[PDB]
Amino acid sequence: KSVVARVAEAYPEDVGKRIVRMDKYERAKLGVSVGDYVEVKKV
Amino acid sequence: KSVVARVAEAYPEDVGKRIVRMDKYERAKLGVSVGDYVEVKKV
Repeated sequence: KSVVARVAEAYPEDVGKRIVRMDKYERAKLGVSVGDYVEVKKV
Repeated sequence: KSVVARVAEAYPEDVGKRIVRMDKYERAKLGVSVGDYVEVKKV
């Protein structure tokens, strides 16, 4: 399973926290939950 | 090139826009810019 998404700038208070904000639609495609780890690659 | 990140919930106004908010540190590991497309997989 994978999903493609468009990169957008982080929220300032998120900078340096190694998170990726993804909504429930992208998470459902992946079968991931908030707090899970994902691998991100360039397309 | 790839990078691992922890999934976090989207900003409400981002819901349904197929974006992933990633900061300049994660983008630099990937060599991506804002507006580029990435593939996300579960770890």
